[PDB]
Amino acid sequence: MTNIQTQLDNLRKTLRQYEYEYHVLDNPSVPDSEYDRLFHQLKALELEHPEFLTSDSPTQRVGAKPLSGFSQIRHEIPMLSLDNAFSDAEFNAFVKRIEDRLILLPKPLTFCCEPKLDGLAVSILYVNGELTQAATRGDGTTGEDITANIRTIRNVPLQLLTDNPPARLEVRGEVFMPHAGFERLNKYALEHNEKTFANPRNAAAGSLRQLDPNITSKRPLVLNAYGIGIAEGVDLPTTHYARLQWLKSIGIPVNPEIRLCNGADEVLGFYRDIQNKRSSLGYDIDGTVLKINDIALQNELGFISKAPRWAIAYKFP
Ligand SMILES: CC(C)(C)c1nc(-c2nccs2)c2c(N)c(C#N)c(N)nc2n1
Ligand SMILES: Cc1ccc(Cn2cc(C(N)=O)ccc2=O)c(C)c1
Repeated sequence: MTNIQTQLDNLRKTLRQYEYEYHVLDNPSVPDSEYDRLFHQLKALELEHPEFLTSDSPTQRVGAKPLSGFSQIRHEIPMLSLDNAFSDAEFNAFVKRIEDRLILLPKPLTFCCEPKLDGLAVSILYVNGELTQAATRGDGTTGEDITANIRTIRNVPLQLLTDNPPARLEVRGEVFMPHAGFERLNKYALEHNEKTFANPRNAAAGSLRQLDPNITSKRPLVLNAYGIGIAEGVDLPTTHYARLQWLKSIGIPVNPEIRLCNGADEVLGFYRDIQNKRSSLGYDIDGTVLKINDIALQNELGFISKAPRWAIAYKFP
């Protein structure tokens, strides 16, 4: 044991906890200055004793060297697409079809309702709690290795906040740029005669395609986790909301507007509430993602492969 290894371990634990409070809880227990005091105290100490420097330390988010290009990553579990609706009647028909298709329909039929963020879908792998890899969705089967870019995102933890992390956990979410960040970026890019972005989605896309993680770090990007891919060495909750709550309890950012709604009429109230709140969120959304909350019912309903919307095979008993 040394005093150095101990004060580095203590600084790291304290800083990760403050990052959680600030980013995930939105309830920091200390001022921004106090966090910074300890941050650059850890950074200096690590540089004075580089033998105790760790790859997942809060000070190691940004690569010093710009990359040559992005490698391609084939997802172990493919990243699926979403069905869409454009009206109340259309949404009700989607629900009436689920009601008929289920063996046993429960009363109530609970839905996990979330805002649909207007960002870029990503996959982040944590191996024994440590961030090792991150990929763009790409075409749902193959994507690009953006690990260095994802590591710069302030609300993305380099290590899970748990003493018993899964053997492997793949977190799936949307990377996006809030309005304030988007406005500052364009004001800076205008005042420095550089490329301005038409909308926050385009700014987030361009920032994640940046080969120099030093530029991505200057881009005000945010992750909101929506799902889980690989999950080994853990018994995941049996509902979708509880899985998002579990992700949040181990340090992962999830959207705070998520709610549970029983039946289509409650689900439609949520949709109208998010539509009215839309003008005050501080980030772009283009709809609401409505999911069957019970995991066993999701497994029963399963998925539909790439198929036309104009045909159906009505099978005989
Ligand atoms: C895993 C699956 C249930 C199919 C899914 N997919 C997406 C997508 N991301 C990219 C294309 S579809 C979601 C997505 N973009 C959001 C958002 N925002 C969300 N809340 N949930 C999503 N759920
Ligand atoms: C100088 C400075 C340092 C930190 C921050 C924001 N912030 C604060 C905390 C905190 N616990 O309060 C944790 C992480 C973080 O990113 C800003 C905006 C400016």
